[PDB]
Amino acid sequence: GKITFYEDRGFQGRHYECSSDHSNLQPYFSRCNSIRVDSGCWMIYEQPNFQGPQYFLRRGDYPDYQQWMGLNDSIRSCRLIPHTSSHRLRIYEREDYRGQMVEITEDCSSLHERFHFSEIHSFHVLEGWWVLYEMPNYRGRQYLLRPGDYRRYHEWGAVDARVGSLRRAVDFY
Repeated sequence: GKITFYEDRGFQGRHYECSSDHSNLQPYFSRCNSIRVDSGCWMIYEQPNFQGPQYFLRRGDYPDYQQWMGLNDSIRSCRLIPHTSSHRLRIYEREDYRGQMVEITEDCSSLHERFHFSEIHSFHVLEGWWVLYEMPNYRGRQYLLRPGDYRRYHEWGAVDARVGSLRRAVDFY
C-alpha cells in the first residue's frame, strides 16, 4: 500500500508519503486537504489511534476532503485495510442475529430495499473487511467492519442505528 497526504487542496504544499498504519500522523502534517492513493485500500480517521469519524479511500485522486466525504482537513491516523481471499457476511432483521437473514458476498447499494425485510439491526462478518455506510449509494457516516460479530450497532462504533449500504474493501493484485 502507498498513500500520500497533502496540506493544501489540489495536491499542493507539504506532503507525506505513507506505506503502513500510523496511529498518530500529527508529527507529519497539521492539516490534510488532498490525498492521492497509489495502492491499497485505506481507512483514515479524525483522531489518533483510529478513533473518531472514519473514511474509506481507494486508489486515485482526492483533490479535496469532500472527495472522501470528510468533515474537515483534520486527519490524525490511517489504516491500510488488510487483504483477504474472500468476503462473506450475514445481514439480520433483528439484533443478536434474530429475525430474517440473508448471506451476501457482494456490495449492496441499498440495505433497506434489496431484501425481503426492510429492518436491519445486526451483522455477522464471516470473511473479509467491509465498510458500512449510513446512507444508500455509499454515503453518510462510515464504519469499518473486520471479521467478527456485530450483534447490535454499538458493536460497530455507531451512536446511531442508521444504515444504508455495504461495500467490500478490495484492491487489485
